Amino acid sequence: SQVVRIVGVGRTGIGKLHKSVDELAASALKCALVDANMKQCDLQALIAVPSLASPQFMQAHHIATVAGLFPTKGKFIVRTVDTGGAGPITALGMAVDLVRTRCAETVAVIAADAVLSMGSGAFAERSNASLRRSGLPEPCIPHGYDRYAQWYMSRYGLKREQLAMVPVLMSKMAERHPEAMCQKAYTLDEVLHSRCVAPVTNLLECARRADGAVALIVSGEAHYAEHFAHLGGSKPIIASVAEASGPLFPPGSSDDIVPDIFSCRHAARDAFLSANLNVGDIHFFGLYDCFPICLIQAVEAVGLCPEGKGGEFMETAYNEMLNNGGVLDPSKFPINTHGGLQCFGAPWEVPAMYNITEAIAQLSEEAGDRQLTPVPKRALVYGNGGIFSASSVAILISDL
Amino acid sequence: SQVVRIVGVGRTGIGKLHKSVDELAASALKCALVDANMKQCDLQALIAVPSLASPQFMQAHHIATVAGLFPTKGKFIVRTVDTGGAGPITALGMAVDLVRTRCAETVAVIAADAVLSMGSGAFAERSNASLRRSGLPEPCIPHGYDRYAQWYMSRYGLKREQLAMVPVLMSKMAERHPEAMCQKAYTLDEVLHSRCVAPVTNLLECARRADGAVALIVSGEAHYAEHFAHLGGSKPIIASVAEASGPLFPPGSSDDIVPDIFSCRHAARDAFLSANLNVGDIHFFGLYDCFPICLIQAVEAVGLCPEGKGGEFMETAYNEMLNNGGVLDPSKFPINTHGGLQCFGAPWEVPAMYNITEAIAQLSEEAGDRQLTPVPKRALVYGNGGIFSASSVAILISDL
Repeated sequence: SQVVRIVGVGRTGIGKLHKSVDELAASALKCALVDANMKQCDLQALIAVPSLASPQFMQAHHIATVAGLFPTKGKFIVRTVDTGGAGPITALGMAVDLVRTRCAETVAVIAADAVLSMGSGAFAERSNASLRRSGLPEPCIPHGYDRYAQWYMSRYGLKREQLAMVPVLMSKMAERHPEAMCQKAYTLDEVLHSRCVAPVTNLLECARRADGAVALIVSGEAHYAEHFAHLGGSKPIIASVAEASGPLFPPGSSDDIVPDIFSCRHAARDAFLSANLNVGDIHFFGLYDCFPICLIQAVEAVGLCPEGKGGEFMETAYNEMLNNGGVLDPSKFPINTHGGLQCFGAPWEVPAMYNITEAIAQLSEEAGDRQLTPVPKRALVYGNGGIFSASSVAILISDL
Repeated sequence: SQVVRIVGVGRTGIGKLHKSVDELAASALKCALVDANMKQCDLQALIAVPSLASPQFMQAHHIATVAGLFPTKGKFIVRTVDTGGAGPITALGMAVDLVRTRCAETVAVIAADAVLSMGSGAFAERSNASLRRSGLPEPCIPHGYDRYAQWYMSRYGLKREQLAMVPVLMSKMAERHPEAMCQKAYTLDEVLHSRCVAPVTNLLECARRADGAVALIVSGEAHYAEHFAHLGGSKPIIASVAEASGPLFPPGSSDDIVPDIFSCRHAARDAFLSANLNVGDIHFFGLYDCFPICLIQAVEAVGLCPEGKGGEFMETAYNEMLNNGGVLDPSKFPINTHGGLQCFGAPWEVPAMYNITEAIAQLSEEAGDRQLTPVPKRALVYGNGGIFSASSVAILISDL
């Protein structure tokens, strides 16, 4: 059809589950079909993303085979896409494509990994290998992000302490979510005295490795109601999805870096246009946050504050918090009320899915102690890949 | 940008090339760009497929980074897709989609691998790994198709020598191609005397490991004419693209195998229906042929002979060859005039690219000693990944 909604959501718990990637992927898919009032047979496509713990040739085909989705009710398109942490939204965009071009009317999007159970040595070897030719000291991704952090300090006047604040705010958010890995909030000093991983990035500022899988069912507005029917927020309209890209790793000069290297605003800029919406009208933001500089660059890009003022955005919330509890009220910082990759958890390419599930929870008034009030009608979700290498942004709204 | 063409084509040599996968991709992309009278700056997207020799997280981003596609001028979306050997055709559709929604005005599609320079030991392990949990005896990939072959032999009455006839015919096409790995034709008796690999699979019935890369530039017709202007066949219109899929490996019973598994039929009908053409408008077929059972299944699925009679299709074509030389006349067998994966060469996920490049040569009356006369106006190309797991079909036309 033309209007396409997220019609089902299924996920496993997050943490150390001691289960294989195929085991996790299958469970998330069985939950999502139950949540959508569907059977396997009612699905006509699947897009999935690669797993770091269990790398696999034709992963979506491998997952779809092992989960027993075959034989199928006719044609059945299967695809695997790799854009790193931007993946789940990229695939959500393709899912809309398949429904719009009528190659399939319902699409499942799956992300699954087990990078916590894999062990610190294995995760390090595999994640660091992925960045060959970067010239990045180990750990490569944190040092890769570490470099952009350091470059930001000198061009825009960002403060080191503004970095360390990013995990403070996410921790405040995490403790109202029972499933989040971080259940005890951090202090700004706790973060700074944490074991140094890269020069301006400490341990508590790194994404929180976790196992987990999430599945989404995507369907056409018209198609779904006649066979399986606020199912606005609860089964939101995907208004738009858009992408943009950049280098897989930063330049080796520490400078020569330029504002167009960062790729998030153009993805966001495009998603608004397809949706006929804009930023002041978005009141829940799910923003990728693998390291402090990643979340900082993001709030600029979707349009919550001007370029360069991203460190300032966090502090006013951190200050607004300190002289108020410190209770971080969602409604003044309606951003990553789940804790993000910092404090909810980060299964490699999976965790952008958690921005989507938290968008639906806020939109469906299912956010508990974390509920944004008044309830937002529209949400923005963001996934980022590599080291600012892939950006894809979606717009989810309850009502048209 | 309504009529969409392959605006550039570049490829490296094939063989044992003593080159990295990134050198090949970069060399082919610069060739494809020279071919279009374009520079790096004119690209607005990049799509690639994974490499077995140099497996890489976010493979396409890695290529564009190392090859220096960054920093970029205006919008440059990058994605990696894995549908196995179906990838280049899967990717061609994404490229066309990207052109229609104006998410990018010019697209590079890149496939590069080096499974020959990588060594025979490594090729066996990594390819065997791909079918983990299948239960297929090693080597796994040959053993899997082999199973469908006996199912063909036992369901449709297919015979051993009719399978073995495929590489004879492919050797004949290959000997007229200056680049093909195989430079001297086989006898049907030598293929049958070839080293037994699986029950119905001999050494000469297997794809010929090779290094190589091919790049395509896809753009809108007017756009190419309005910004960069045989300008038909040499830069053909992509008339249609479609896909369908199946299991990554067989159930392992031969009695669980059913005609409804195969997806080439589903892919072909949609490519036909979407182009508003049918088999009669096509006079060249580039058909993925990793093993005889694939080419046999393909010609039936596309409609060159009834279901089950694909081995008979080969026998009647091989017989006529003998009754002319034995000279294989193209017009009696307008299929894989370059030699295919059997005898031209097969760099893992790349060789569907060779079906397209041989289609362009045929369409442009530049196929030399293999040239079909009268010049074909339309071709159908087909790629396969895994074990009848992915089907991708395209249709290219010279002028509308």
